[PDB]
Amino acid sequence: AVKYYTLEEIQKHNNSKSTWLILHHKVYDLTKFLEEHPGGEEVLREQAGGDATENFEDVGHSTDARELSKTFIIGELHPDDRSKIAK
Ligand code: HEM
Repeated sequence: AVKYYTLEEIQKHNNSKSTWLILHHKVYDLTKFLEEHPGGEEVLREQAGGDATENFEDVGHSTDARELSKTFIIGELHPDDRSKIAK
């Protein structure tokens, strides 16, 4: 069974103590990845707590980066919150 989180829940994880973001409806805990990310901490920091899909896609990310992202998945956006934000 898939763990869901709402937007309101995710929105709280917006700082160094706990940073989550959403990509393509998956929820990622990037708390430790922030200082590993090749693209730096501040671009993650600026989108913390919400959907970052467009920005992730707009800047481009390798296949290797997309495979790496799977390692930080902690759950999925609640179905009733999908109409807000795009997959
Ligand atoms: C869990 C999610 C993420 C993973 C694993 C990840 C991983 C990476 C990796 C491995 C690179 C090096 C280049 C590449 O392989 O394409 C990269 C570069 C970059 N990332 Fe991410 N990234 C993530 C999320 C994001 C997000 C959400 C943003 C923007 C808000 C972002 C912005 C950038 C930028 C600006 C670069 C530099 C592009 C370049 O090399 O020219 N990344 N990322």
